[PDB]
Amino acid sequence: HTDLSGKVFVFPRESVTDHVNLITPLEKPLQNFTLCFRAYSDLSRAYSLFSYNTQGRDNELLVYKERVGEYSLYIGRHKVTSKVIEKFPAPVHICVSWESSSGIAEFWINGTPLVKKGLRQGYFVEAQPKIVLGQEQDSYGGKFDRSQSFVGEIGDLYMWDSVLPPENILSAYQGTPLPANILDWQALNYEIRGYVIIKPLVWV
Amino acid sequence: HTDLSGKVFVFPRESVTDHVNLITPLEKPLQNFTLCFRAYSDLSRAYSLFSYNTQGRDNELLVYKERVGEYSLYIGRHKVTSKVIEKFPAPVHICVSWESSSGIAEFWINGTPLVKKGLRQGYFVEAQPKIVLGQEQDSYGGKFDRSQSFVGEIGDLYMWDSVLPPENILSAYQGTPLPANILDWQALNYEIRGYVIIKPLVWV
Amino acid sequence: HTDLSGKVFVFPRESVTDHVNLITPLEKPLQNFTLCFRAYSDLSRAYSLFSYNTQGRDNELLVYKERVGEYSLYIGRHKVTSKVIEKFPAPVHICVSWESSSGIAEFWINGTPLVKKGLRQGYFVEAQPKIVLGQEQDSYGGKFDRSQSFVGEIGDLYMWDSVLPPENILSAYQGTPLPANILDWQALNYEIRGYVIIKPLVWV
Amino acid sequence: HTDLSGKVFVFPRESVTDHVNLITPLEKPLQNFTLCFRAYSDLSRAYSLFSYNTQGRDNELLVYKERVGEYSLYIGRHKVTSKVIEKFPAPVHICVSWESSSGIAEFWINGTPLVKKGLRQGYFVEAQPKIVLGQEQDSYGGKFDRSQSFVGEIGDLYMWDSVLPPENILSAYQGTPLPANILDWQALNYEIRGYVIIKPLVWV
Amino acid sequence: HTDLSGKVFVFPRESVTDHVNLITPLEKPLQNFTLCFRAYSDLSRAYSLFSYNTQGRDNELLVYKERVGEYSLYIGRHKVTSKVIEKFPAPVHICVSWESSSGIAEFWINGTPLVKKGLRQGYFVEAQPKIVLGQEQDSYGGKFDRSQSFVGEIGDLYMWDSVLPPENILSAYQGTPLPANILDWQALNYEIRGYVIIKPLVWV
Ligand SMILES: [Ca+2]
Ligand SMILES: [Ca+2]
Ligand SMILES: [Ca+2]
Ligand SMILES: [Ca+2]
Ligand SMILES: [Ca+2]
Ligand SMILES: [Ca+2]
Ligand SMILES: [Ca+2]
Ligand SMILES: [Ca+2]
Ligand SMILES: [Ca+2]
Ligand SMILES: [Ca+2]
Repeated sequence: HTDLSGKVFVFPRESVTDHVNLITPLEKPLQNFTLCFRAYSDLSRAYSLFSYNTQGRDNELLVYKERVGEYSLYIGRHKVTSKVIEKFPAPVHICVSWESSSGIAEFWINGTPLVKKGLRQGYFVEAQPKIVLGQEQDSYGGKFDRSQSFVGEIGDLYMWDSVLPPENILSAYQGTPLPANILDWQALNYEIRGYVIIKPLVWV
Repeated sequence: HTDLSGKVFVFPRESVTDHVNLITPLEKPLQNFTLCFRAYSDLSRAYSLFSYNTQGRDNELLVYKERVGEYSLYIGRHKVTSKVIEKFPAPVHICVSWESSSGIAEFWINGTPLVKKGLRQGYFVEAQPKIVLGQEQDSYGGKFDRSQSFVGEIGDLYMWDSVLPPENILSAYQGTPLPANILDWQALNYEIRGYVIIKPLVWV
Repeated sequence: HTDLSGKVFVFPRESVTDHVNLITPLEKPLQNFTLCFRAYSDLSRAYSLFSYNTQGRDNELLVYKERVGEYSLYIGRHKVTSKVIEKFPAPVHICVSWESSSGIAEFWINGTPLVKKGLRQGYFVEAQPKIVLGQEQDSYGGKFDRSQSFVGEIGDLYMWDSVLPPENILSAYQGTPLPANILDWQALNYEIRGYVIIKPLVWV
Repeated sequence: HTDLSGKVFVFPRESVTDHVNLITPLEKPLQNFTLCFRAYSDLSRAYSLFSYNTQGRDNELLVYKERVGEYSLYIGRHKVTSKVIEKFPAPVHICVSWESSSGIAEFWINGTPLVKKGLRQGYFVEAQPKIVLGQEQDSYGGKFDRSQSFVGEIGDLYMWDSVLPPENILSAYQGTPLPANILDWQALNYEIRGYVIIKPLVWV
Repeated sequence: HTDLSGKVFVFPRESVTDHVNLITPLEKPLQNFTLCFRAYSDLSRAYSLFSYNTQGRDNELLVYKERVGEYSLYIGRHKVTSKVIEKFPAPVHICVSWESSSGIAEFWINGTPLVKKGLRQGYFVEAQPKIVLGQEQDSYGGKFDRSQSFVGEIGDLYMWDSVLPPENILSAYQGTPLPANILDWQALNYEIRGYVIIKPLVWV
């Protein structure tokens, strides 16, 4: 695993091939989680930010930007969306969390909580996933779609198997996240497939 | 007598079912009142904020958001509307007061007074009401309407039987409201029906 | 007379009836005046702010709002209009002076001078007026029109029989005006007709 | 030879008659010049700011406002235009210099240089002009067009027979211009024709 | 061999004729480079900023403005585009760098990094070029197109054969660039063709 501190992955072009696989030893179904990352894209169409599919299950966990000012979260093929005021183009810091017990999804955009939404109360996002950055999956590992691909830069990705309270979200936003135990930018196991480059993070 | 301070009700989805009943043994008609609460919603359509119906009387006392920037208050099926410059989406603090002798209705949005309007001078809003949050009543406890439903977060809801002066409006807005006698967020009696969750107030 | 310091007239609804008659023993024709007052309305339509008619003369002195950012002044049925940048809805402090010898009308809106316009050079606005607030006269004391009626709040109304220099405009603006001889909010003689209420001025 | 220090001219209404003739014993052709003045108008339509015609030559030197954010300069009937961000309505300080040898025209708006443009390299602006304020000339001293009329206030008009450095533009803008030798607000020879008043300058 | 510190090239008119040839004795092909300059123009149409052509190859290296907020880079006839929030009209400081090994193109507008794009990885941009300012070349030295001409001012043009780190971009934006070895505004070799004047830089 690699230390990607002060670095980002830049997907420099639109394609249906370019993507990087994120590898975690996830054995037990997710009950809770929080996923934070930074992104910088000047795409005005919709795209996938983070895809997570399991054997025979599409959009098990998907974080999707519909358009400017609105973000969607998919849990077990059901989705929820929340709006926010934001500049275009501009770098963005995103956290989203979800708990199975209340069904509540929480988005934070640049430190700022959006309205809470709920979906899939009492569900478990299954284990042994295929997580990819740069493309939206429609099979376990594949069936990409050029019109949902992400082109730009992603950095500082962390994923925890708990719902973080606001002070921890805020730490991540401001550059000091707690060590994450599902995905950690500072000890990341990834595969680059296609044309993606690691360049220093110069937009924060 | 449940102390909900630091907490909100979240209506996580749209429906004609989810709602909470606020219970108060109000037996004597209202001549004067002030009602304050916070809300957080990214609905663009019209929605009911606070629905107070009595036996055989619709919209006995209703706070309604028409659209961004525009609030309505119904007293005894009569309605007055006032505008304010507003950001969307954004959390809001709302007080409204009414007094029978003058008929004057006073809106205070995030500490700013809207233009006074007047209605129902000399009228007394009936007692023994059925107060619902999340849905808009068209009967005495029911006849809900999906497109007037409220999905978002409501907290810090206080109802007094007098018209509060500006400094007490400001105190409520600031987070130190005077104890209330009709409805008090710190000693509230309610019933949750459907899918509504109590979460901490993270957006203030 | 009555001291209205710290109070405002609330015209709480649209009507063809509610209005207030300002009384001044004005016996000499006016060659110079300035008129200052504060107003708070969320009306989008055109409205009359201050209507001054004499025997056989309509619109002898009319201060009229065409639309947001557009104020008009009528002198002996003649009219000029001047534009300002302004927010809607917002409280506004207005002064306007008019000089017979030059014909020049000055508007000051929240302390800012508008572009000077000119009308009726050498005219004298006739005495013994009927002055009304809340409605636009078409006769000597009446002939109101619902669609030019004022809904909202007026206060801190003063009228001088001279043209005030800028510094006396700013004083009025910041809350310490020169005692007026034609109309003074702190020594006012008025009749309320219809639904109009007096309330503390909570928005300045 | 009137000191108009602290005064402006105010064209209080739209007409085809009102104007001021500016008088100068300009008996040799211009190779370079700088023209500065302040203006306050709420006209949305196009309008002449400064009209300089010679015998048999229309639009010899004309400073024309096309619309908000767009100023034009005519030199010997050739036109050039530069844009700027500006508020409306609002007072503006304007300065335009032209240089025969290069053809370079520079606009400064409220101290801000616009993009330089070029016209009529090698040309000399003919002497013995008629210069009018308030109308646009199509003939030597006349043929005005009401839809090009200036309604508003002008003052602090100075004209030099050299191109001023930015230092001296900044100084003019700040209220201390260099003594001018074609046209000088503090030693101005003019004829008022029609309805134009002189009033103190209250908006800078 | 001229030192243009505090000076600028102004293209005052639209045409298909006026341009400046920059001469650089570039013998090797380029793998890395950085090109910075300031430009001030109020064209709303597309225009070429910097045109670099070689024997038989169109758009070997072209910086092109598509419309307000949109900048294009051509390397060997492939093209990438990146967007920024931008005021119009207003001066701008542009840097762009490109790296063969990764294909990564970096735009920096007013010291702010745009989203990275990638093109032509493994490619070497050809030497012995013909570089022109004001026009967009379509042959080696010529075939100019009036609707891509640049009319405005360009100054402080530096070209390095390395990829500058953000520190050196900023110091170049802030008025103290590193000495440049492919093009250097302080030791520039150029030819003027047509109407293009040299004047002091006043908009910085
Ligand atoms: Ca999918
Ligand atoms: Ca798909
Ligand atoms: Ca109802
Ligand atoms: Ca209903
Ligand atoms: Ca009338
Ligand atoms: Ca009328
Ligand atoms: Ca003409
Ligand atoms: Ca004309
Ligand atoms: Ca080309
Ligand atoms: Ca071309």
